[PDB]
Parts: sequence; structure tokens; C-alpha cells
Amino acid sequence: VNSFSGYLKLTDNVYIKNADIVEEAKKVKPTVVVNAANVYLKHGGGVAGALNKATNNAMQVESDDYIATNGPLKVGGSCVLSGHNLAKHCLHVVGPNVNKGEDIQLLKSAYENFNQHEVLLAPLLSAGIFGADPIHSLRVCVDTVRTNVYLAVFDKNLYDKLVSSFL
Ligand SMILES: O=C(O)CCc1nc2cc(Cl)ccc2s1
Repeated sequence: VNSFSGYLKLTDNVYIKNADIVEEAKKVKPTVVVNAANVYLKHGGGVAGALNKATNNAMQVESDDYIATNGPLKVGGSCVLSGHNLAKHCLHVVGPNVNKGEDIQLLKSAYENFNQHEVLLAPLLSAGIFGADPIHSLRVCVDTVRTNVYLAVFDKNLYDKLVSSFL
């Protein structure tokens, strides 16, 4: 038994809720929150800017030190950093950005990072401003992630469509 509330169960291991990932992290304080990162860990907008804003920019300060030491992530890759005031840990995961020409086949690689963590609060990778089809992203999530994932879908209307079209 964990602390996630009001999620609809899609599979043995995948749960979904129409909710803002920021407000959910603040309430639950999960072990792992997933950020929809880019390879530079430049958290300007979407999940990354909203998560970063909620940390008062401490996520961006930590991230800049990480990049100065290690260089950029790979598309499909990840790193574990602090969760600040939102979670124990933040798993920064880089899904492909369709609005930049990145290979959508890298979405499966991106979701494989989640398998290193027993439980996660996450957004749909490559959905929203990343320009990929969220229905596809949910299918890849269900078919790739084997650990327990709690998906926070921000768009109400999208949430209803994801549930109603789920196979
Ligand atoms: O779930 C969706 O509706 C699409 C992917 C998401 N995009 C964002 C953007 C922000 Cl600022 C906050 C949470 C989310 S989750």
C-alpha cells in the first residue's frame, strides 16, 4: 500500500489520474517524480518549468552544476538528481521532441529508465509540448514499464480521451 489517491488502474502496474504532476508531488512527496527533461536540463516550460518553478529554481541550479560536470544527456536517457521539496529524487528523463525532429522510436528507450525505480510519479513522456501523440505515449508506457507508475495527465480533456480509448 502506497500514498497515491484517486488513480484509475489501467494494468497490473500502470495507474492514471487527471492531475497536475506539480500539485500531486507536493501532496504525496513520492520517492521518485519524473521530469520531462531535455538533454541540457534547461527547465523552461511544461513539466520541467513547472517542477522547476515549484522548487524556486533550485532544480535548475542543481541541473546546471550537473551539466557543467557531465555534459548533456542522451535523447532516451536519464539522470537521478534531488527531488527538492517535491520528492526524494527527480528522475530527469529525455523523451524525443517531435518538434525538433527526434526519432519517436527513442520513446521506448526513454520509458525503460522507469524500470530502475520500483514506484514513480510521472507525466506521459513526449506528450504536451514535446509534440508526440499522447495515446501512443501511453501505449509505449504500458508496453515498456514493468514497475509501478502513477501517471498525472494535466489536460482534462486529454485524460478523458486516454481513458476512453485505452485498449
Ligand atoms: O498531461 C498532459 O496534459 C500532457 C503532458 C503534460 N504537460 C504538462 C505541462 C505542464 Cl506545465 C504541467 C504538467 C504537464 S503534463
